[PDB]
Amino acid sequence: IGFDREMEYIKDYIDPSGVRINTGIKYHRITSKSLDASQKEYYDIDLAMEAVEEHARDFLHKKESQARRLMDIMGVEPVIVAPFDAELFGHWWFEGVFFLKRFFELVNESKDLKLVTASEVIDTLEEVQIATPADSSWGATNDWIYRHLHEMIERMIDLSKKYYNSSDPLVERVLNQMLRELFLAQSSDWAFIMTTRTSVQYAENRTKLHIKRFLNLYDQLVSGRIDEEMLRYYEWTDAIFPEINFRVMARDVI
Amino acid sequence: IGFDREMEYIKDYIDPSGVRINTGIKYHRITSKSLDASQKEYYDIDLAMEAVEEHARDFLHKKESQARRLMDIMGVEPVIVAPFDAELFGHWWFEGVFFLKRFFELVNESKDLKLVTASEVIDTLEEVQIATPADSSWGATNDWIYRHLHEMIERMIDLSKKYYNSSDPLVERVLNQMLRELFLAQSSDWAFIMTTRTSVQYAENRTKLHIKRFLNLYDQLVSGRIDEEMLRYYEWTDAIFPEINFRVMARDVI
Repeated sequence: IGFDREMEYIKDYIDPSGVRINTGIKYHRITSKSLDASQKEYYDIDLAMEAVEEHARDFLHKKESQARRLMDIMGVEPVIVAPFDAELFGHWWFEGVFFLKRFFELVNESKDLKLVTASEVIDTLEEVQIATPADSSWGATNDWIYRHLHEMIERMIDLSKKYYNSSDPLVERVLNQMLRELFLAQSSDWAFIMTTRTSVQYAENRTKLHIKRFLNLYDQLVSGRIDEEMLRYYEWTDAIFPEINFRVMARDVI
Repeated sequence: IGFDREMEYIKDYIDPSGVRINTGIKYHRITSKSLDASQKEYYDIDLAMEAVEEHARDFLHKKESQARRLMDIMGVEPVIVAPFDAELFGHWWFEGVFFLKRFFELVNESKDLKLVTASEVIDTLEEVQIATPADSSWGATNDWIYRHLHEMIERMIDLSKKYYNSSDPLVERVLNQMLRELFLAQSSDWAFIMTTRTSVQYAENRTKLHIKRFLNLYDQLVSGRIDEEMLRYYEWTDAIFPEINFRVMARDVI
């Protein structure tokens, strides 16, 4: 309705800038494969529930079928690992948690299938093979950012060792915020993100912002001119791990 | 040299971003009307001084000539008012203050001419006509900014009258920063500026930044939820008139 409702009606639920955005109250169903979004029909939550009921039994029958085939080929119970982005359930797909609930209840009734958590399985399994996993990920210039990351990590390590035994709580606050800044600049989100309406823009702006904040602190530290008001500004805006200790960076490796 | 000197040489005198900027040390003279800037010859400060000596006598002779003509037509001493942007002397034109100094010394020797300040003239003049000046300036959409300015001024006046007699020093701090924000958004600089390498970009970004800060404070005030940490942030970054008093906005007009 933030795109549909009249501007005077909708003004103080969109952006203070006056730009149209999503409100969270939405009235249409997907309707069809049409590219003409104006032809979309109104949402009926009862039909939507009928869809989840069908889909949840589709998925159930697929997992039972897969289980039985695997038991017969394996001779032990398969553990079927199925990870999803959380926001896929309820956010991208409004009915997702409803689906999750129906699928759980169905699996609960199933004679072919059990829901397990991952810690239940490590606590229960007696035969498990030993193996070493290959380099991998679940995977999908611009190198001013990289040489800066390189120098920040290298510098962060130096200073954490250099001030390992310091008891100066100002230097410590500074080093602690440097690490936060460094970590904040490392967010994968800012790099090859899972940003919805993100666009490589707020993102590389994020990265550089944290790089710059880190270099500011580095400069004040290295030269005696710690600027306490700026540091407090940084502590406030970039407040992530209050309990952090820069000394994590001075530990051995290998 | 920030554009000419080799990158490894010049790195920590340009932008921390690595982008080439002006350093303030410059070796070429204008040389000619050529569009080919690479053909520029090296600066010789002695020839440059010879130029100021010539120019300063040109200008002197022009003002003496103008004075004599005016005295003869007027029957009283002319006051020749010549205003310039300060940065034109020494910044745009490196030799400008040298020119200013030579012109003063020449006027000092001149038998046709006297340097005056403006307060000397108002303190000295006996005949002065009475007149009313016409609307004028020394002059040279995008209206989201305007309706926001309109509402900010209107709101600022309301609240200054509403809290005229308040003794709450938090409300006062808030109202005082609102006025700063409002004034900061009014800078002509951000509107039809005298921005050198400014570009309508940092500028309208400036304006909107102050508009937004003002609206944030307005919202906290109007609803009981003054946010003291944000207010202190604003007091710190936008620190312009520490002694201001929002009550200036509650005075009568007309």
